[PDB]
Amino acid sequence: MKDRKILNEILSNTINELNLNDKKANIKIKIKPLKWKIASISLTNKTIYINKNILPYLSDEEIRFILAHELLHLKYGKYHINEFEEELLFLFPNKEAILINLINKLHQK
Amino acid sequence: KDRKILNEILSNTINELNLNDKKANIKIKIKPLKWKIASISLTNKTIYINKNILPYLSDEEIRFILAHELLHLKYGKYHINEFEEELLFLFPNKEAILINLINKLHQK
Ligand SMILES: [Cl-]
Ligand SMILES: [Zn+2]
Ligand SMILES: [Zn+2]
Repeated sequence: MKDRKILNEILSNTINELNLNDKKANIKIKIKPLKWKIASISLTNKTIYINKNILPYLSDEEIRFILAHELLHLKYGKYHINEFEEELLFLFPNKEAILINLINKLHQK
Repeated sequence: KDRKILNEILSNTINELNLNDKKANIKIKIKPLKWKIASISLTNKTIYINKNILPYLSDEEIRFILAHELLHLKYGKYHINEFEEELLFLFPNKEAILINLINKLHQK
């Protein structure tokens, strides 16, 4: 139902808003069923995999947040440093009070 | 309870969503569904809920899952704008609900 064309548009808009440099900007997105993960990234395949099973629950704004969180790890590394938090709060201002709980709950065991 | 509480939550969500029109036709089945949470057969008015994750669902999580499925009876199989708005009105926190549920199920 949720086509790869809107998904690719959301990814491209989030990369642009985050001003990801040339190599960090070379990322694909693909729909694949996952194992209790909203999203994951294959750093070698240079692909963000969004879970096919939970994709019907996701609004465009929810996808944008999930992709921004993942994309910001490409830019800043594996930790939620101050610059990570600031950039995510700039893209999502009305999420100040829930931001850290959400990003912490997006990491696997 | 457990199966009784699910039936109570289904009946309360149908009423809340104003889908009282042929509530008796709305059925729910517990079946193992791999890594899916739920599905709905619109032609048979049957909701399928994953047996594997059902023990770990809170009343609020069940309510959200069932409301999502029941909204397909009202708007059709596509998540049109009205679907999204209604679900966001009932669950202003639906983004956190889903993220905390997936995290909980992964840990479990
Ligand atoms: Cl089925
Ligand atoms: Zn749906
Ligand atoms: Zn993170």
